[PDB]
Amino acid sequence: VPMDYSWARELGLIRKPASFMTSICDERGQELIYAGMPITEVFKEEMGIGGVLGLLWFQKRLPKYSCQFIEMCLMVTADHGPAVSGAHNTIICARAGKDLVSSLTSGLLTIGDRFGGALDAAAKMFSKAFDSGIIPMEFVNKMKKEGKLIMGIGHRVKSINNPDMRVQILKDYVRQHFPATPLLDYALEVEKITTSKKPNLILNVDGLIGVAFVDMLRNCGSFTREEADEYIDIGALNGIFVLGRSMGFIGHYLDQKRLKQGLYRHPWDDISYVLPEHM
Amino acid sequence: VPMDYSWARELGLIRKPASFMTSICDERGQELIYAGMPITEVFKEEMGIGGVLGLLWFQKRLPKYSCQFIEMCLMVTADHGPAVSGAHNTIICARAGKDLVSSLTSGLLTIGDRFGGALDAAAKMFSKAFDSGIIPMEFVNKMKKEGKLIMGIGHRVKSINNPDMRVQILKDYVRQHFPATPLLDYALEVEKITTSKKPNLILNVDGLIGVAFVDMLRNCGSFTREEADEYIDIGALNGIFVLGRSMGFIGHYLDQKRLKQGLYRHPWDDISYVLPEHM
Amino acid sequence: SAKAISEQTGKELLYKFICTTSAIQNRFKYARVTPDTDWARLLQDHPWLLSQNLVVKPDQLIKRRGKLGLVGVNLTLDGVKSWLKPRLGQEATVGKATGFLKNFLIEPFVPHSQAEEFYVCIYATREGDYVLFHHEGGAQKLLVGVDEKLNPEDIKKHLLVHAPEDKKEILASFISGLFNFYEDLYFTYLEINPLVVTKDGVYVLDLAAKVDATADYICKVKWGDIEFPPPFGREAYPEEAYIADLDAKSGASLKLTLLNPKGRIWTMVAGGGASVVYSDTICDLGGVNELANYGEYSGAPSEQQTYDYAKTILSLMTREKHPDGKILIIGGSIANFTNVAATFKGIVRAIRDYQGPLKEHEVTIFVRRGGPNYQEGLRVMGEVGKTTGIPIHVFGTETHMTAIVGMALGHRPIPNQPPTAGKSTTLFSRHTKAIVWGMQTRAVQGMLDFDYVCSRDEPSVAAMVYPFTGDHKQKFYWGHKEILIPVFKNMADAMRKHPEVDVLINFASLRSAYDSTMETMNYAQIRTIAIIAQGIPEALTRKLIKKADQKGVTIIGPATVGGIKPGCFKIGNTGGMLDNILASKLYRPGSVAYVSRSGGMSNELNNIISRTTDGVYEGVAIGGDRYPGSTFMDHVLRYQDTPGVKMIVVLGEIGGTEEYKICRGIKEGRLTKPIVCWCIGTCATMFSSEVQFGHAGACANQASETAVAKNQALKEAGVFVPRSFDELGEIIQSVYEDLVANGVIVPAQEVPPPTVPMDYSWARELGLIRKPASFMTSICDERGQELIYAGMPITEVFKEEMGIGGVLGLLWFQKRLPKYSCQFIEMCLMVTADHGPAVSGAHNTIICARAGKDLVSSLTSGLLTIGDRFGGALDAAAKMFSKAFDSGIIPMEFVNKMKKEGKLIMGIGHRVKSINNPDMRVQILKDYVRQHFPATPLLDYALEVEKITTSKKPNLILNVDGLIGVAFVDMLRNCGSFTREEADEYIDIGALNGIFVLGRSMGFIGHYLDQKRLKQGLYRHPWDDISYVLPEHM
Amino acid sequence: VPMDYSWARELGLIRKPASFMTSICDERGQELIYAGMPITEVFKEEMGIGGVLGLLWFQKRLPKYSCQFIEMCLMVTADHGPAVSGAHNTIICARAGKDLVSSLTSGLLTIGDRFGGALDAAAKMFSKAFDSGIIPMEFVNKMKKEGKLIMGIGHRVKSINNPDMRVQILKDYVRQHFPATPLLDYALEVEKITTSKKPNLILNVDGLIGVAFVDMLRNCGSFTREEADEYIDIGALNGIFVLGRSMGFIGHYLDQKRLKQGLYRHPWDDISYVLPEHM
Ligand SMILES: CC(C)(COP(=O)(O)OP(=O)(O)OC[C@H]1O[C@@H](n2cnc3c(N)ncnc32)[C@H](O)[C@@H]1OP(=O)(O)O)[C@@H](O)C(=O)NCCC(=O)NCCS
Ligand SMILES: Nc1ncnc2c1ncn2[C@@H]1O[C@H](COP(=O)(O)OP(=O)(O)O)[C@@H](O)[C@H]1O
Ligand SMILES: O=C(O)C[C@](O)(CC(=O)OP(=O)(O)O)C(=O)O
Repeated sequence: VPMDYSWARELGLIRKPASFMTSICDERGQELIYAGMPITEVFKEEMGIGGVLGLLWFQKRLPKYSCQFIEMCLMVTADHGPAVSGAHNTIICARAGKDLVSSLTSGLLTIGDRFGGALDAAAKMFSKAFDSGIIPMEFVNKMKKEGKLIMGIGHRVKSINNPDMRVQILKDYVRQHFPATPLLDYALEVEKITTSKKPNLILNVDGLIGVAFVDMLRNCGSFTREEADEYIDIGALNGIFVLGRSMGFIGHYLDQKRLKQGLYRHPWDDISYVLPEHM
Repeated sequence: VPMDYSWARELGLIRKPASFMTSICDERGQELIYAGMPITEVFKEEMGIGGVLGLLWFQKRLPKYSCQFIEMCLMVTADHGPAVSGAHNTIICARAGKDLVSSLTSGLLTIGDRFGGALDAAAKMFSKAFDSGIIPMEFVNKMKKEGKLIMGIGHRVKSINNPDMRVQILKDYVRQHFPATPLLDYALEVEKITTSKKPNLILNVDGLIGVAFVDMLRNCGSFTREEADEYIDIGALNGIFVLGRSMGFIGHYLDQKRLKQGLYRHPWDDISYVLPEHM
Repeated sequence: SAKAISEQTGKELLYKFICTTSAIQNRFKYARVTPDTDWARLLQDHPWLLSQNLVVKPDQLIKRRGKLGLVGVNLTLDGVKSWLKPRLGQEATVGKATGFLKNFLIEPFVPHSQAEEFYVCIYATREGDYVLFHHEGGAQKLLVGVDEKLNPEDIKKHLLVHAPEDKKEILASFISGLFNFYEDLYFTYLEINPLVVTKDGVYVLDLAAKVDATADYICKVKWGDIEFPPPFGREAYPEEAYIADLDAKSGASLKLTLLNPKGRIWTMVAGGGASVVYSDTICDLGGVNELANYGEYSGAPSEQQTYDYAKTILSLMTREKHPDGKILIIGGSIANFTNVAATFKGIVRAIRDYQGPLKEHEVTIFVRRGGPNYQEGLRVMGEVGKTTGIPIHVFGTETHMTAIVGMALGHRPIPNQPPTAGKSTTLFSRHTKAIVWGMQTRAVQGMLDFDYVCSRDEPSVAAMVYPFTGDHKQKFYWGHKEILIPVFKNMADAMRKHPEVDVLINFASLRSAYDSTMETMNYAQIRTIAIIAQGIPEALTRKLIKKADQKGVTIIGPATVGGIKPGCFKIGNTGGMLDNILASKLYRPGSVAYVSRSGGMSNELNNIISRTTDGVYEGVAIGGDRYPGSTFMDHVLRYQDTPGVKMIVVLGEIGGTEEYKICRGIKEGRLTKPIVCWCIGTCATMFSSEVQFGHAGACANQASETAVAKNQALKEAGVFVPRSFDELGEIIQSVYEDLVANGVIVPAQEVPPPTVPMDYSWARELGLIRKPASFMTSICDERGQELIYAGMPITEVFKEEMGIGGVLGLLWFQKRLPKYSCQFIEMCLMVTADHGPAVSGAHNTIICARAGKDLVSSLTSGLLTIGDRFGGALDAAAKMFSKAFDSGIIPMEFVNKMKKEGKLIMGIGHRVKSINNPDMRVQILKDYVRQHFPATPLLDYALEVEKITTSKKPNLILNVDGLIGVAFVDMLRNCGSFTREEADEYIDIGALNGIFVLGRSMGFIGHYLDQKRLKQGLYRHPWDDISYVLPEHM
Repeated sequence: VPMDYSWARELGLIRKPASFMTSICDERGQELIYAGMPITEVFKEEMGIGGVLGLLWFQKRLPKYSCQFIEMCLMVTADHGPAVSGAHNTIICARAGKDLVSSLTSGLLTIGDRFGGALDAAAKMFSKAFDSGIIPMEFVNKMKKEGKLIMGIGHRVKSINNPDMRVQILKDYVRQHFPATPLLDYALEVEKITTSKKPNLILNVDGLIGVAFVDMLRNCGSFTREEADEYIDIGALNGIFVLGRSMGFIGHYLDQKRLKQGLYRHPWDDISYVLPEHM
């Protein structure tokens, strides 16, 4: 009979290439390991959910202000009511008798470019202007002549002398605890220009978290500049919204099971049927 | 220096257990093989989409009426307008700028028990009643005493002397072409009982496809009795609706990209906020 | 708005920015003297004080200072010290106004003669800038055109005919340099008198100047923080500058000017021409000295902007107490687009914030207002009267406009019952199509509601142009039928697909309406342009006027609402909602055509002509700017050459000599129809010093430009002029009752219009219909002033230092959990965060990330594996141990029970770790639960089950799936927040399914981001790992 | 007491905007209508799954050659074995005990960039070469200088005197039945060039379905040239692969429930752990 593969590999007669690479977690040992740090030492130095998010997503032990800023961003992105396009889809799928995972996902896949995309779009827009060095007035003028609105600028109701309180909570944390916020100071000079046009055009919570996550990356001492640019490129700020808004989507799933809401069918009077005549 | 795994596997020194089994498709050769039948002979024998559905899902060369009945089921389940719970979620995800796969899926995941579940529920309910030997009057009286509505019985608009045409199209094909329909005759005798209560309580397209697919499985000669009963349990009529309704959900995606509809936010006056006082 | 700058501010702008090949002399040799300065600072900052003689002048915008004895010529520094002691800080009178002398300027003496003094003046007119010159300073005139330059060769031929031969080359290079300084820094006036040019160079001795203050967005870096002083006689107040700070940061207008801060009559009037009419009526009724402020708010300000404007007024009128009480006039005409509901909701919020001192000062509030959503505005303005005890008298459209002035001042009683109640002549026709520039959907729907009620065949708007979105179609209404109007990114696409369009309605901003109007005059189909924006600079408007004269394009505006032709066409928001179109009967023509400066008083002119006359034929609001695109005679000549008009109504203003062209057009026989006119701004001759009203052109530069002199001059011209605005409708009617008596006007039979259905939002807001809400929610509220998580606001979430587990208790359980319950939840999300890539869900996320999919698709592809076999033992161990514990069976009889049923205990049994080799995630969490939880009865049950299964195999310990499961039940059952029937529901509906999914999503996103870092290619499973067992030929 | 919304909307007292717009299906009448065709005449005219697939997706009556070509595309893209990245994920999710919808979806969401994205990419690439009119030799050399491989060219085993038989089946249908194939003849002239480099560089089934669906769109007479260009842009060939491969993914789900396969855990020696040291 032929030799077992596990016996041949253990005593080194053969070698087979590993088809997968991983870096975030080691679990074939005596202890679970998050990016080199064991699960017991994760809890002894009291790094939180934002602390293990720096281990799993960046393989870096972030400073305690960078951990606590990440947690602070997950509570402001946690929910924004049932009217948004993702929390709508979770409610429709929860009311159709589906499980938690199907209902979460059905609204979680609405996150993308138009819903939940302004978080990553404001980071990429402001970092492109700050690195390719132009003054904030030349950036506002550049966006206007190519017909692009600035992402992360503009709130529907909360304008000025009436500030968005999620923005003032997070901006107060960034000013005291972060050592240097160059892109935040750039983006706060951009809204000084756009609030001279309309009072509404302030930094969103989408545009605040976007430009302060970049300042958390390239000004905390853990990341090199090409590493901190890589995470904005591959979408680490997409995952901040997705992990944040998943908490309110699961809370939206569990809410429709409380209330025992039946199956939803959209009314025919809210739909405009413009079908072809016979084609 | 260690030996290759591929060299040791090809000329027979080592053995390694295969961790997967498949039986629907063989592609590691000169021709694509669908369940033992090559892709050239699939097209020479003029079996269609319902003919390859019998190969990929059941591994059987079904008769030409069974292949064509499957194709008729996929066209009546193809779409039922945008007001249903899945076509709603596809439209919301298409209007949120997502791709085809994300938009299809977000409404495809609503299919389950309340939306799209009456295909498999009316099959299992009527099969359980027919195999238990109870007459159609004793089945109607049984479900009344358990507080259960008969799945696949009932329509809200088209009742009697006013038939559902999708039901009458498919019942006509089943009457001429199927060699024996014992469960359809059972389900058409339950309909003669429930239509003496309300005119509305007729066989759905959900409930005629369910009982004629069971009659297609166990009375076409390809399947044994325990083998046809396995497909109803593992969810072959779930896949008939899901493959059928994917045809209209992609058309609902391509419609909202054609019409260039923007992002949907649900109106606040249609939502009833019943939040706690300060908890 | 031309605002006069000081002599110091103009000289420092000249010395920094002039470009002269001759050297300007005494550059920056100015020293500012205030009565609160230190002379040691001046002698250190500027060292030229001792070295030469000095002259001193008050920098208070005083003209003719040398003839009032306010210029001390050829004074040494010690003579300057003695000069200002009887002058600095006390009173003087210049004409009528009288004020303090608190700003003086030191500049060196210049030795010159009367052959050395010159005079250069550059001022802006409509047709260009006149450059003046005179040789005996102490006159040549040259018009430089709108897009024309001033060359030095042109100065020598015209301006310099009497200048001496050796001084021509030094003036013509200064005047050329002075003129480009005027154009680049946006001046509207620049006088240098005298200008001294000796052999040493050019000495600028005095400087009077005005700049176009609406050009601050252009000249922000050249002007700097430029300060516009108030005129001599009035002081500068920090509440005035607060409101001027709000005006410059939106398209809405917010003006405030304190005339007498101890005055008892305060006005908060909407509109810059409506507030002039209210100030005319107050000053007519003997309330000149008691009128406390001029101010207006217009251009549809928001609720927050109107709150900030109101709380400034209410804080200003509640400083000191008046014995007779105080009067607050919250007036205004019928608004066109200013939302009266949101406007008055900002005012009543300021009254509720100031109801304390408003009772002390005996403030009686009189309200008259019409407009969009005004019934909601007048409702909430009457509720705040009774709940705060302030006597608030609320009126509306049925009341005349300035009736609340007579009721407040005590001239007429308050009725108790009507509270709570080559230009072309034909610009517009029933076939007129228009293109709207911008997302003004309520404006476009208002035109479309106008057209259906006017029985038009097709809508007015053909296309919409918005450069910040792609080409699409937007759904509108044709009555009760929905239509689609195309939206275009480019103007050229709209003009090409729609050649039937001859009107552009330009809703671009003040910094976009110049380029959007230059771009649309490249298209020869557009014969009429309406510019809505207020705040375009006067130099940029005159280039629009210049090209409109060349292209033969009528321009209505800027700073206008547009105009309305009943039966044919309306521009944008003119006439307001359809409530006012039907009330003023603007769906069919009448015989009166009106032209008017202001657009909110046109909606009052719609109302006055409707109730006294068979209606309006065509009304045009030409805008409040200094240089409108079309004047009165651009429209009065059209109305004279129109057979449908039988009489004309003009509503002028103060400033400009436009209404004198109407006087000349009558004497030459060109205008023959009866004309009724009234120029508003009669109050401005009763004030001490000059006041700048809300409109950019409402400034009487001469004695003829006053509205008192213009109303007098139209009376000998045969124009029917009332004594005031409150008798304008009496004389519109009286001319009408003559034109019907002589048979000139035959009123047509009244035909009912095609009524539209009511809006749903309008019917829902005031409660005529009910519609059931098809959704319920409990976790989050976002249509408030603040985001709310289950009754708790977002600031109190962060104030009370609850974490991610704290908001998870709010979003999922709607409960304020204790701090150990919030922290145990976070620990469960940290141990379930990841368990390597070998598990089924982390596999699927890696395969989907290696296929090049996004974060959301890759996370989801592995998230959908969570279920029963992967990640299901968390909820399955909780339901199974709770069912055993609630059934009363002991832990031995539960181990025996599931042995007989062929069931392994969920949450018992770990592959490698055992008793005496403990799972560390279990030991971390069990130590938190034992020290912090009050009681753990199911954990003590599940650890007695574990004592039995570890006596079978040492391997069979509690998992982290079965520890979190039995301790989350103890978290729900024993934290005190939950009842048992409610805590059992959460386990039933799957709260521990969400704990695993939210925890493991953190490691699945980490598995997505890891495969993008490593740049792993597409995965394709080996064929030798798959055992193909396909049928033989079936 | 306020009037009903449904009553006031019925007698025309109020108006409310329809927030949705649809064109593909009308369920609210006496018969189900697929883009102007009732469900009865769909079955009278013997238009098949591909016939209703032109109704739901394009709102057009395609000719019977365009309907039957569309069906043959769904038959050849139906499955390609279990080892591809989507059929893997469906098998892992089916072995983890999940339902049909979740298992289909977990492998369906792999489709779009590197798995199954070459179908829409070969259409867009060859159309852009054909429209911006350059000869096939100047297209092969243009992609070489840009460092881009031609999408839809190249098979791992198949080549001349040994063709891909799915390609040969579909090419004979397009040659016999289509009236004009301008882009297929272009892509078969690009194929003559790349086969002179390596014999394996032939037209894929991803490449011939891509260029003959464009030839079906812009040469069947139903479509305007701007209409046919929009369907390629909004992803009509993304939906052809996804609706096709869903037959094999549901067949892969039903196969692992038949075989009763247990939960899959990947081997640890096929994964290469490259975690940081203690970061
Ligand atoms: C002119 C008017 C119609 C439109 O003004 P508006 O809504 O303030 O202006 P817009 O919406 O165009 O936006 C203002 C600026 O915000 C910019 N903006 C908007 N959203 C933005 C975003 N997210 N990011 C960046 N910039 C943004 C716009 O691009 C615009 O640019 P621009 O001013 O440089 O062109 C309105 O201002 C108005 O009512 N004016 C007064 C009308 C009036 O009084 N006329 C006489 C009445 S009788
Ligand atoms: N910087 C200066 N040096 C010398 N004389 C000056 C200076 N400024 C003004 N004067 C004198 O002031 C007189 C004119 O008064 P002026 O200031 O022009 O009155 P106004 O208030 O109308 O400007 C001139 O005769 C001139 O001699
Ligand atoms: O509310 C009003 O009376 C006028 C106004 O708010 C703004 C306006 O037009 O200013 P003006 O008339 O002074 O030129 C309006 O919306 O019409």
